[PDB]
Amino acid sequence: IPEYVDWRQKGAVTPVKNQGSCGSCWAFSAVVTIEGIIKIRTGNLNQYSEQELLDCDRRSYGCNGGYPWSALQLVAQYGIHYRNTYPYEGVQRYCRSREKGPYAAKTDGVRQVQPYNQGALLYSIANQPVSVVLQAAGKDFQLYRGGIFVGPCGNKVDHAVAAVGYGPNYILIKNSWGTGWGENGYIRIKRGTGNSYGVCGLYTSSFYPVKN
Repeated sequence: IPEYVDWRQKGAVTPVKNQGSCGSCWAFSAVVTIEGIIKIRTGNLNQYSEQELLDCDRRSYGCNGGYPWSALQLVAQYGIHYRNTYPYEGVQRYCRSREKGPYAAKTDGVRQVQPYNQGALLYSIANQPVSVVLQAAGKDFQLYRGGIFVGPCGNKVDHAVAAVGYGPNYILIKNSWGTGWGENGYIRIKRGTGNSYGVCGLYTSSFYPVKN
């Protein structure tokens, strides 16, 4: 369980993206999750469509609300297309999955990490990236243009992102905003403080598919 875990230089995460004026956090976080695992075994890095997840997942409320843990489940159940055969537009619409044709990616299950346990988060993040939530409605996290976020912030979780590494002290997160935020679309939050919930409630509820 290395002292350092970066999947970027591991060839697991692709360039950064933006959800835009679309409250669709959840589908983006997922595509990165599934994505990671998909490349971890096969040795093939891919960019899947979040747009599809939006238009297809009726359980989620597309362009403004969702469950990073429906998306995944969805995929495993059905599947998910490339981000070319289903590029992101930013507006929820009619499911094209079927109309689009044969799927391209399809997992083999979804599991959740025991909330409120850093030790647990890491491990999984060590075996493969994960979808995690937190407080973004933040007025500080909103302004982050590079650094180690300690706060201030709260325990009112409401935005989903992704963890793509950690250090002895900083946890790495991929944001669904442009590369005109944090440190090039990236933000480092601090771990090991005692805060069980985890600063910004980053330890509330996390997840991930399964792959054979």
